[PDB]
Amino acid sequence: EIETFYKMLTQRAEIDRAFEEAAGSAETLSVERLVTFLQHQQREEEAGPALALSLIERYEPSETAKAQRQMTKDGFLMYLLSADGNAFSLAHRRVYQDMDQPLSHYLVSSSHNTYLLEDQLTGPSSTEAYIRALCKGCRCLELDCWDGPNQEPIIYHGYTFTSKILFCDVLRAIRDYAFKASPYPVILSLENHCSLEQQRVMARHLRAILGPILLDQPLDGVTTSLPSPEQLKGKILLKGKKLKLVPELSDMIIYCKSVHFGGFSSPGTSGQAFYEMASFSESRALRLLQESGNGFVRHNVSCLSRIYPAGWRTDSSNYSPVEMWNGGCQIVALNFQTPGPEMDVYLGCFQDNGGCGYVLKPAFLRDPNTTFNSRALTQGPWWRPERLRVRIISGQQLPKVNKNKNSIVDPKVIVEIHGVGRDTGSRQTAVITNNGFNPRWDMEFEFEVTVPDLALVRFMVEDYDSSSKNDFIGQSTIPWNSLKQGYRHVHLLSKNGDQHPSATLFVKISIQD
Ligand SMILES: [Ba+2]
Ligand SMILES: [Ba+2]
Ligand SMILES: [Ba+2]
Repeated sequence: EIETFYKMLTQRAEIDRAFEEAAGSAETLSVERLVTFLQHQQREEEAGPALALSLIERYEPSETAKAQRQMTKDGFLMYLLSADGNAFSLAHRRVYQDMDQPLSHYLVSSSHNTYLLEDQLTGPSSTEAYIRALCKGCRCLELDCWDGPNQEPIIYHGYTFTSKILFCDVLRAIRDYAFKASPYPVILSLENHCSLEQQRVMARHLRAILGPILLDQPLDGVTTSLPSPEQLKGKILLKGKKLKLVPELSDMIIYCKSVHFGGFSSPGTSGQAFYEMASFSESRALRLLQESGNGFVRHNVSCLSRIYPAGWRTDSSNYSPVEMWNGGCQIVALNFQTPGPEMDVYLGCFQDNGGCGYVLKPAFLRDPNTTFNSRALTQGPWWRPERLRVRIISGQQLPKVNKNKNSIVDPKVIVEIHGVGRDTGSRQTAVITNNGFNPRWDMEFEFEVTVPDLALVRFMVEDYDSSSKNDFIGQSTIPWNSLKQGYRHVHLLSKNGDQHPSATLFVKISIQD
C-alpha cells in the first residue's frame, strides 16, 4: 500500500502507454529510440542525437541510464513535464524574432488607464498598477495628468471619483521597472489636462526622473520610418500632442505625435506621417475594420494605431484584441488589471518572443501593398489551411477554484481557436465528476484553420456546476506558431496570470497540411 496506494496515486497509464510505444519492449529508451520519438511523435525539427542526449542529461534521474545514454520511464515523464515537454514552445520563450524593423511592424503590449487598479469610476489608482503591468511585460502605458495641490501634477481618471496619485511618484515606479521584463522601449501616453505651469513641472520631473532613459531628440538618420525596437532599446518615449501646451513638453514628443484620425490616404498627404499616431475606440475600430479593412491594414504597416476600450466598460471589462490584431493594430490597449479570456489571450500572445513586448507581425501585415482583409479572405500567402487535432488526454492536480473547501472538482476542458473570424471555434469535453487529481477524458477535437499565422489555441478548465456558472480552474493560451506537437503538458495559469506549479493537462497535438 505504501507503494500500492502511494505509487498508484502517483501513476499514469497514458504515460505508461506512451513510453511503451516509444520504447516498445525495452525497459529503456536508447538514444536511437528517443530520437525516433522526438521526430516521429514530437516532430522536433532539430530531432537528432544531440537533442536526445541533452534531454537525457537534463532530465534522466537514473545515473546508470544517464551514463549509458538511455532514458527510463521516469526521465521520460520528467522530460514531458519540463519546459521541453511544454505545449508552449520553449524556443519562443526567448527573443528570437527580427527586432530591427520599424515599430509599426510589431504588435506592442499596451495598457489602458494603467494607473487604475479596479473600475473606471470610483476605484483606486496606484503606482502598483504601473509596476504590475510593467512586470507583465507591458510596453505601452497611460498617464492621465491633472493639476494637483502644491504645484504637483496628479494622475487619475478625469471626471470621475477614482483615487489619485502623483505624476512624480508614477515616474519613479516606471523608471524602476521599465525594463525589468524587457529591454525594448516603453511608450508613455500623456493625456495632458495640466495648466501651463504644472505642465512645466511635468517636463521637469520627466527630465529629472527619467534622466537619460528618456528619448528627447530624434534618432540620427531616422528619417522616413519609425525606429526599430532595437534602435530604441533601453529608451522611454512619449506620446502626446505636439505644437495651451508648453514647449518644454511639446519638444519631448518625437515619434508619437497624438493625432486625430484623418483617414487612409497613400501618397504624402492624408494618411498620416510615420511619427504620428491615431487612436480609435473599440467601436470606431470595428466599424473601420468593417468597412475599410484593407485600408486600415495598409495604414498600419507604416503607422502605429492605438485602440482603446469602449466608454461603457466602466467595469474595466476588456474587448477581444484578436479582432484588432487581424487588422494589424499594434497598440491595442486593454485593462491589465482585469482577469478574463481577453487578457488570457493578450498575455498568451505576448509570452511569445521571449515576452519582450514586441511581437513581429506576419509578413502580409507588413506589406504596404497588401490585399489582405481578414474580413474578406481571398487567396494570398496568408491562406495556408492546417488541420489541427488536439487530444485532451488527462489532467493532473487541478487546483480547487476555491469554494467551501470540501467539495471536489468536476472538471471539463474547453479548447478554443481564436483568429480570423472564419477560424474561430470552440469545443468542450465531458465532465469527470469528483476528480481534480487525475481526471481522464481521452477526448479529441479537430479544427481547420485557414490563417494560422493569426491564430491562437486556448485551453480552459472549468469546474462544472449545475446550479450555477462554472468556476474557472485554469487556462493557457498558445500562439499558433509556438504550439508544440506530440505529447506535451499544458501548464495551467490562474485568473491573474500566475503559474500553477503542478496543475497541468496532458495532451497530444498534431498539425498537418
Ligand atoms: Ba486615457
Ligand atoms: Ba463535486
Ligand atoms: Ba462542482
